Amino acid sequence: FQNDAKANFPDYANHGCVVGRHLNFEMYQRLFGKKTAHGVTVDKVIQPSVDNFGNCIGLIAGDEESYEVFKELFDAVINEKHKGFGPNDSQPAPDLDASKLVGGQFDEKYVKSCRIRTGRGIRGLCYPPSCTRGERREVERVITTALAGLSGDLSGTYYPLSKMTPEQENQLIADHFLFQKPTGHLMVNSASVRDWPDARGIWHNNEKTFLIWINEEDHMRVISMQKGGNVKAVFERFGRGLNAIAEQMKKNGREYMWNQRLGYLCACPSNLGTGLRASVHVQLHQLSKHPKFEDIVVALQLQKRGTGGEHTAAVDDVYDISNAARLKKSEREFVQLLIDGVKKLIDMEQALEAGKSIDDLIPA
Amino acid sequence: FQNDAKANFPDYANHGCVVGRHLNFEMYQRLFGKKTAHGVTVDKVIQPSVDNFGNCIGLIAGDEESYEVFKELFDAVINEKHKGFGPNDSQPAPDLDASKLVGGQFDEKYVKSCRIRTGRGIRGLCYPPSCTRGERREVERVITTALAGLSGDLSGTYYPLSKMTPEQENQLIADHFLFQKPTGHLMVNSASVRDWPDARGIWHNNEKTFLIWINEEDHMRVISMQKGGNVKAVFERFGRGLNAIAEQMKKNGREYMWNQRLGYLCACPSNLGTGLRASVHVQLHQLSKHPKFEDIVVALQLQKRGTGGEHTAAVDDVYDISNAARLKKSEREFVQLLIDGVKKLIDMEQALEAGKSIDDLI
Repeated sequence: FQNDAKANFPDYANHGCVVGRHLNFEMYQRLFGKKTAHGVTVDKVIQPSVDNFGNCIGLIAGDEESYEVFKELFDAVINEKHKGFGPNDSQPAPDLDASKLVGGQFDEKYVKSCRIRTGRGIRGLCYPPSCTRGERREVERVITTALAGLSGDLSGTYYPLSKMTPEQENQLIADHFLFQKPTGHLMVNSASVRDWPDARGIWHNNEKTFLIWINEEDHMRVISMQKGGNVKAVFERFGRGLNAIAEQMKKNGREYMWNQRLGYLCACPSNLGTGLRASVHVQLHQLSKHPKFEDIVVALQLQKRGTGGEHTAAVDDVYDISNAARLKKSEREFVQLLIDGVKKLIDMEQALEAGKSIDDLIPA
Repeated sequence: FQNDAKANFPDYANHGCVVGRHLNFEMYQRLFGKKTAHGVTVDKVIQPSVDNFGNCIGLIAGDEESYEVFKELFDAVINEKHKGFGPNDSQPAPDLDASKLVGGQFDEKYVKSCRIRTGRGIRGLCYPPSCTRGERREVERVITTALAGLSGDLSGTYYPLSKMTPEQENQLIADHFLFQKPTGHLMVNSASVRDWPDARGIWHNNEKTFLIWINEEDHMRVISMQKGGNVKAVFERFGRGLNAIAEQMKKNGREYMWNQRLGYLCACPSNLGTGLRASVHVQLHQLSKHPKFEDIVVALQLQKRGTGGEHTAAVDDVYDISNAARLKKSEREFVQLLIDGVKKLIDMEQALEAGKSIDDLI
């Protein structure tokens, strides 16, 4: 018996995973026996790709170093997932400059709310798939004490999952601020839900416009949000908060994981670059009945779902509309892409409300 | 920040796991940073105890060496779970000699079937929580090649899960031979269902009285079964199969994980020693109405449940009765215990048939 690459090569028969279309035995052999400084192995980063037989990526970083040690695997997967982003391609520098935005205030008869979300890793520490209980507590500590140094409209409280009272959790559900133990194949099969809910928590400011999840999917999931259509205000707080949290973090010799090639690093390659999800809830009575509705959203580089997450109704024809991509444009640009797309959606809605053809508004 | 024991010591608050009751911080410090020859660590073997808050053991061996490297923790959990098995206690030598059984034919008006299960690990290869795809595949090869060398009443066929046709699948379901991806906490949280259904499979003899599961919970799960009450014949085929496969395994330089103290080793310490579960399906119409039924079964060192597995209603007053313990008695002795126990139960059943009280018998 040899416990070598041959003995260990996954059987990707009947697997619709991205990893399986790029991880041929030869690559596997090259990467087999490699380990990051935190001991992440090829087997670790590809585990999800083996367990799950359906359409998935299947690749996940155990740590920041995963992207370089298994560079050739991440690079191939990234290039498919992000529809053209090869090894020599690079993510634009981060742009959290809200003032650079054009028209970031929607008509609130149509746009009911806006949020912008991203994730951050804390450099020096393994992602959820590979982090020890100690590492994870260090993420929680770093983010939480850094948070304690925010003031003004970013003054808030930290709610540990581990000490959550039924009161507190009931309120957080009402704010739609709660996260649960993940049950998705990705997070489960990557052992990203270990020791739940030790060092997991929810922080937010008093106004309930800035929300922080620690050690759910990412070390830090940052969400800025408001009812109404002032996405520019939402982005302004977003970038102000991110930079402010970081500044506190540097008191503690800590920094977001970020490199020039991939922008902000996260465990799942899908979320690289900006990992930015800018969304609005927008009411589209007429346009959603339009035969080219789906065409329009895709053409606008947008994604669409109901108001309650995936596979939920568009209650009262209110759709959650977001940017589809995550790489290749900056954070500010993605917000602008959402602004432009959503404004067009509204232009078409109003056109139809007036009984007009939107044939000349549809993206050609 | 230091990734040391203090930073990593579990929070067992609100945890009912056996582990948390014994794995204090000092013990965790002493075990922190140690690993087995297979890279198995203390965090690994304790993982399920941390993930699961319910009442469970929460300790799982990543490999055979886990019992020696993490011995003080394992021994502690072993002592408690098995109700008095300390470090200086030793498992009886195995005994698979069915000829030494006494009255190993049950009255078939009462016993409807007999079954004897155990598990074996293939030494040199990690247990499901830590085995690599390669190790797991080697486990399958070793076992399947051994099974292929079996003949006579043990002549049989291997059905890889990976190649399972719907036709095969439904026939296996019909026979109650099939197994699926485990969804239970210990198996999921120990990472023991990785790469499913790779290197998993089901082997059974032509007469369907011998069933082997490969790489489900254990490397090899072995089940001897017959309709009727010839537990002797079931035990005879059981031990002969275990020994026969072991002999075939010498062709691959392989053997079962076993030592003098703990007997046959498997991942979950619950199943040490013999890891033997001998059981009957036995009809006890009147005794099942008796107010001491459960108390009698446990007094006989047995354990009772429905024929639908855990806490299903018993149809037609048919119960799966089996030995409760796994350590301190040899395989043969556990079958004799079952035999002695069931016979007592049938005696009580028949006393109740005749309208006699049985408090003089309980």
